[PDB]
Amino acid sequence: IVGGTSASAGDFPFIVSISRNGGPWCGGSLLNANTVLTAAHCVSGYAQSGFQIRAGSLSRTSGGITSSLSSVRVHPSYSGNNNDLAILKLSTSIPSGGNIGYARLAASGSDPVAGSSATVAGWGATSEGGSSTPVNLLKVTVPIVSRATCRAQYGTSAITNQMFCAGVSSGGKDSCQGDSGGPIVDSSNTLIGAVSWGNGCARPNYSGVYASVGALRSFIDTYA
Repeated sequence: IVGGTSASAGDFPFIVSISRNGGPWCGGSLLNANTVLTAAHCVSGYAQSGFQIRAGSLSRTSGGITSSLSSVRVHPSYSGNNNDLAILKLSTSIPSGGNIGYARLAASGSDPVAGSSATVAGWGATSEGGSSTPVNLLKVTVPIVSRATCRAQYGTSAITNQMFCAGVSSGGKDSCQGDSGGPIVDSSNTLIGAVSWGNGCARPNYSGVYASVGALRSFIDTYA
């Protein structure tokens, strides 16, 4: 996360850190006791045995509850950067209680409103090309960027209705490498997307691109 601040215990009760080959890799959201929502690009085609999920901790290396994966369901039309969602089934159930809770999803057909505030969290880089990965969770608040402005930045066909954008025109606040799959929530803490892609991190006039839960609810509901 670029230009963020440390998350407080219980900020994101549903966030999970996803390690791969024992190293930092992605973020995710706990939907219920055995299901995690992440970005398809975090898991598509990789050996599932390499992954571990950690819930109930601000730290990606210790505390909370861990689980291996039982199965992975990547959106069937995942291609390029589009439809970048995957559902993970956990071999260890994670009960709600304490600092663990399940996400509340945006409504089917909802589209985040340009200008509204959204908060993204993760354990990713704190600068584009940055080396170090935080051990403790970071968060950042950015406004939603209209799809029109976003298409202005990336191209009309690069930004689909299965994506939404967020960022500051001047840059400096964004999701970065290792934040992929993690949550983006609205002002009410409703899960509206998953960190997906962008051009570098926190660049002026290059918004962060998020997989849209509202537009992909049929996929999510089929497998949650």
